[PDB]
Amino acid sequence: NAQAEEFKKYLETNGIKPKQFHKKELIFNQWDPQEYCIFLYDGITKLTSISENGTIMNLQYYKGAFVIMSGFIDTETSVGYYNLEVISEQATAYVIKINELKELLSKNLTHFFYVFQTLQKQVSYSLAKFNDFSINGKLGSICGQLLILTYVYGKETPDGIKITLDNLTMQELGYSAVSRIISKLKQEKVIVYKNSCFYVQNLDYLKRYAPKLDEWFYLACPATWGKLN
Amino acid sequence: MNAQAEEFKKYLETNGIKPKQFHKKELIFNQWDPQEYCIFLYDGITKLTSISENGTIMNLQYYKGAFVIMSGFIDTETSVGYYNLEVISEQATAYVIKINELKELLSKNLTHFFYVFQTLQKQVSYSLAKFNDFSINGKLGSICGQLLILTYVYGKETPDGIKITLDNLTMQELIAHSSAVSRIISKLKQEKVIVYKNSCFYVQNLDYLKRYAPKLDEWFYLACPATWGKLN
Ligand SMILES: CC(C)C[C@H](N)C(=O)O
Ligand code: NA
Ligand code: NA
Repeated sequence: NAQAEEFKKYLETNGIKPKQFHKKELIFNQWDPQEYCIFLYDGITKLTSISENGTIMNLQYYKGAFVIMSGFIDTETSVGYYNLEVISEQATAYVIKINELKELLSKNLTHFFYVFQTLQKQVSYSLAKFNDFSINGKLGSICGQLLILTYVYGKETPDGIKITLDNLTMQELGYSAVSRIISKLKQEKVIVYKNSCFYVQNLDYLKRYAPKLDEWFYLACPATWGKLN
Repeated sequence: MNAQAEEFKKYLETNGIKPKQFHKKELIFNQWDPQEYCIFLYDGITKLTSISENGTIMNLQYYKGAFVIMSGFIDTETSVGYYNLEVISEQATAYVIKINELKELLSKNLTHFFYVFQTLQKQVSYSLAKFNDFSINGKLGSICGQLLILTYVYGKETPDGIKITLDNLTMQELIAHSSAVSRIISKLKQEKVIVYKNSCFYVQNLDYLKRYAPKLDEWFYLACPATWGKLN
């Protein structure tokens, strides 16, 4: 994105430098009282919450470029006890103390608005996920996930749309009640695991069962969406 | 009341924006309008709705004033989704600003920029907590969480329990008339978590709602700690 690149320059102009993280690192954690604004520039992360019994809930995935804020901008207090875990081999992020961010955003409105619109993409993202699940249940949820991977990481090959992610990342994304749906799907030539890649062969099936996430992607990432429509 | 929201209302009126009044079943904005708007919902209760190919109304999200609902992206001014905003309280008051103008107004005053920004932050965290509670407890979590936020916002401690100070019409409305949801609500009533008495509804087992909607309880504690404190 051009808006993302301009934001990166703005931060670096103000002496905020990128930090590199490796897989399994927490860019921020649920036990830290200081809250941060993360500009994830490159890599893939997941937002998790861990309960007192140790169970890890995967709430949301983010890939660069995107913005994730762990505290409220006005109060600087937590928005939820969440971690941001790196699941790609490496990730690059700019890590800004929440108070420090208020100062710099105030001197510039173009860059405020890039972060503002990122929140809007998350709200409508979450609502679309809910809408698709209400209509088509878990199949809808899973189709949406496959759909976004095709749009974001898909590559046209004679064998189909190759999901161009390191194999380790594919495992991190979930690849007994879930097991059966992916089985029916390959059983129906929607996906296949060949040449150590991942291929979608009926993209229309995914659109059918994830219509509102497809619309979300059309409305929020039209340029990406257009690659496969 | 809500001090940060009252200042926003004054800031809008200082810039010449008048409030409009709406009545139940009206759409403040709709999914077919090419122009997108910023809604500052000042008073009343609303729901965000969509329509599928076959004409079924889907209830996606509820909002109550004071709050901000934006139908288009602030930068591109294009739709964030094919949504309608339907009034479900008897009446509602909202300020309706075209999206292109909101950008000017927030740029000239950063206190009020932050008020709208943090409304979005509350939406994001609310949805993640709703998702988390559904993941753990399914649809029971979603309903317990909905009743929990109603209790915190409209509840008043009484000897008969926490009275919900909302008209019974509005309160039954709040997939419409889903068989699955009706049975969950009536089970809570059967177990005396929420009861009908003397024309009002009283939550008598607040702990039960908190147990099954733990992440929305934390969300409310983090987002409105003073209101959370009143009933804890
Ligand atoms: C989405 C929620 C944060 C909004 C809330 N229901 C309100 O109107 O206050
Ligand atoms: Na933190
Ligand atoms: Na519209």
